[PDB]
Amino acid sequence: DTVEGYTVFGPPKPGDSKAFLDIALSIASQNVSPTRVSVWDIKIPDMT
Repeated sequence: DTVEGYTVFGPPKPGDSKAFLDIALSIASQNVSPTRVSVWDIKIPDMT
């Protein structure tokens, strides 16, 4: 430890949210985001 073990970096403090990264990565799922109709194609409703 005296040579190899010791490092300046320490464990994260509470509220760091680094502690929740790699729990973030497990949940991480890619999004499809399917193609939508263009706003130009959509006809704006009439309220008269």
